[PDB]
Amino acid sequence: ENLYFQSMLIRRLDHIVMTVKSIKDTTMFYSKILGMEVMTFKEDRKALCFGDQKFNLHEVGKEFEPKAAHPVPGSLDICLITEVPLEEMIQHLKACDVPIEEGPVPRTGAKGPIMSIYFRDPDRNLIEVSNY
Amino acid sequence: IRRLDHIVMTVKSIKDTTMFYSKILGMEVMTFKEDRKALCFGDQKFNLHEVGKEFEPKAAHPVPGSLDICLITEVPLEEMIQHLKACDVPIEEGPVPRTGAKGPIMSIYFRDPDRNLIEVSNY
Repeated sequence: ENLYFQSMLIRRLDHIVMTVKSIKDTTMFYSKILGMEVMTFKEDRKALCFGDQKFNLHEVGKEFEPKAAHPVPGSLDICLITEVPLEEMIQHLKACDVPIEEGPVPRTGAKGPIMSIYFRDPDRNLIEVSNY
Repeated sequence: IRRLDHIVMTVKSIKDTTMFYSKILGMEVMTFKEDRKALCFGDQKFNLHEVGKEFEPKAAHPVPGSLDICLITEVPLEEMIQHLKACDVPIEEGPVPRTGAKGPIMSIYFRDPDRNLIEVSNY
């Protein structure tokens, strides 16, 4: 009954907690490479904002509770949609000397087929940047 | 303009994970590329892979239980709590006031089968 109700109620990701070796290195990378906004909250916390979502950052050895059972840097494999044409994103990554691991390639998005490029962040998380 | 589309979740058992997310959060179990499985919950999804089965490109460390995520629902948190209690899913924390990307949120926390931390919230 409640299973059925939840099946028809839309849900959305608000944020994810990313565990990193260095918050300084990660904030520098996401601000320069993807234009994410570096924000400070609760006086001692950092986040990367984009659109209506964010990444909360935890630094290895400085994690806040509660957290993932296994906070591991480099365990994330995420796909970000951008309205920026993928060709312009490729030009941007080449300019910033960020190697493109794969792409442009066709992939499956949540809402249908997407075009994607892949690259690594400082912790070797896999970042997929895509267009619908 | 940038938005999260999907995340890859590494799991011990696709059967256990799909049953949990379908029952507890009403996620749709979908099959794509003949054998691949995903959990669809709105405009986003979780792609699933069993431990050691995913091919490159993948995360440097595909680890079960490494996720710590927050999902917004329009379902009142009190109704969510009653659903988890009925399904015998322990609520680790909540309802508590927390910080969302767009402002304050009300949250509950619980573990999935791989002990990922799942925060379910309301704006």
